[PDB]
Amino acid sequence: SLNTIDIQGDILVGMHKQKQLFYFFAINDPATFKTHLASDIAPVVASVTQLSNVATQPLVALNIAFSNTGLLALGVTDNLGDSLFANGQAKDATSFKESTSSWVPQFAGTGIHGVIILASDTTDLIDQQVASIESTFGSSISKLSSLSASIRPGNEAGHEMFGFLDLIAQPAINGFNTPLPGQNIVDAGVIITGATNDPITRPSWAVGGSFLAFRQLEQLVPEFNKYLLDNAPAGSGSLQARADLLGARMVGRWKSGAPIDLTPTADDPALGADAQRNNNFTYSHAGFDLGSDQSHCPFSAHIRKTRPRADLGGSLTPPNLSAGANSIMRSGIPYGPEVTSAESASNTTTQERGLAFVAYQAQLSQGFHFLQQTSADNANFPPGKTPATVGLDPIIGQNNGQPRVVNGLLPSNSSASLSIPQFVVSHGGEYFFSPPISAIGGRLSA
Ligand code: HEM
Repeated sequence: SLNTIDIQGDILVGMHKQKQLFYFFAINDPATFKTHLASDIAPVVASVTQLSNVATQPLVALNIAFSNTGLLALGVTDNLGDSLFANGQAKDATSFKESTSSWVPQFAGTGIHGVIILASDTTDLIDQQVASIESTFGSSISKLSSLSASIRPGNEAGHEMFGFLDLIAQPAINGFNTPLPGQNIVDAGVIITGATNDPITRPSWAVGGSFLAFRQLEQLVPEFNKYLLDNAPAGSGSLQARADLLGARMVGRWKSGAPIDLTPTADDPALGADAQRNNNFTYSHAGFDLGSDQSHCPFSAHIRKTRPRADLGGSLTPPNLSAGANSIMRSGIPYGPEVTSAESASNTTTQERGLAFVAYQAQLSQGFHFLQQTSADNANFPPGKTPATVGLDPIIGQNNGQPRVVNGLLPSNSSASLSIPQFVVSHGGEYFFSPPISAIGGRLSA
């Protein structure tokens, strides 16, 4: 059975707070650090059970995860069963056709030992917790870098910086979640190390944890907006409506959350808002060839790249259950200032904003790394299409800084190709292990 009292809350349900801070640290003195890990951190680590009850939301929700070098620092030399985690994300950068030369320097190495995720409805409360941690740990912990993040304001709450409603679609864990129409249903061990049908043997103390892939992804919002206007397909509606259609073709959903597969020519804001309906699709349509039909949703659309559904086989009617092992739980949150008037007017980014991307999975090679390398960056994925060259994911696909060729986006002609500049720019990140809560004051403090 899944022991959710022992699982850190961000993994399965998110922090449920307006503000987050990602505090990236080194461990200078493992003896003193361990003492305070047990006494000061472990008691305030928020569990899935705690965060799932409206009566037990803490003022500051706190989670903590460790990199490979952070575990080594703590004298933990165990094999957690994940080569990508052990090697660190910087060594993995080439797999995604990017260079660490573009990264925040602190990420371009393995000096980061962990991340504390602090979440609260105000930054003042976060800052107070940080001050407390720095006081009680002294120099045994040291801040290397940090990133502040926030839910976006007003009617954009829950939307990412490009304006799209986010975190709609997640895997349902069999026995834990009540599945929604269309939602994939997966074994707990796809997300939680050592849980049901995780095929990789783990250290005993690590059962109930998950690997956290962190990415600092800058978004070029004015540039994206202008691109859509400049490349809007011809049609009867306003120019902006036609630009909106192109954006929806790139993401696979309208900004409202309505999936284009179910409403291919216009938004349906009521559909987007309804969790019982907004995921109820497989990409299959009777009387259309799945291998060639891009009239409902392009093969290159972001969500189709990241959850192929019927493109990888399985049921043509909902729920499609394909590629469960390639599922990730997402807890990303936007960062940076809102787009200013001047930036919008000049169509030019002058301040850094984007997504503090957080993905959880039990195997990095099957989750984040797979989705980036085998799908988003792969012009021939999904397989079996006609024509075969799908092109890259227009949102996250990478090709060493060059414009991405993306096919199928234009409804009038599925063979029409666009060469699209990057609108998402990686500043790097790291792979961490979020341990079960018992390990925090247990093995890791021993
Ligand atoms: C700044 C970068 C990104 C932006 C703006 C973005 C935006 C979005 C949006 C708007 C959706 C639709 C909402 C939803 O279906 O929940 C979505 C879905 C999703 N994204 Fe991204 N995303 C980004 C990065 C990534 C990365 C790096 C990955 C993985 C390598 C990823 C994986 C997914 C997955 C798995 C889904 C759900 C697919 C499904 O289950 O149908 N995203 N994203």
